Amino acid sequence: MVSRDQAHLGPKYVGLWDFKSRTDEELSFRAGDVFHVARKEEQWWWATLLDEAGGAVAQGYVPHNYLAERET
Repeated sequence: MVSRDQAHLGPKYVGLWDFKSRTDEELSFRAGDVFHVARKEEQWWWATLLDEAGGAVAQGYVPHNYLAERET
């Protein structure tokens, strides 16, 4: 989805290595899915797995070493 207006920065993120967890510390989703960061910490990064419609679904936090940003 191309964005004509760029008033708010914050592209989608992808990179779960097809890892499915059950705890909150980890995200229960596979790679290929796009997500956005809810909180940026110096230690760990917060991510939220949203459905194809964009509605939030999964919640958790993981290091950038796991998921990589996907600039437009």
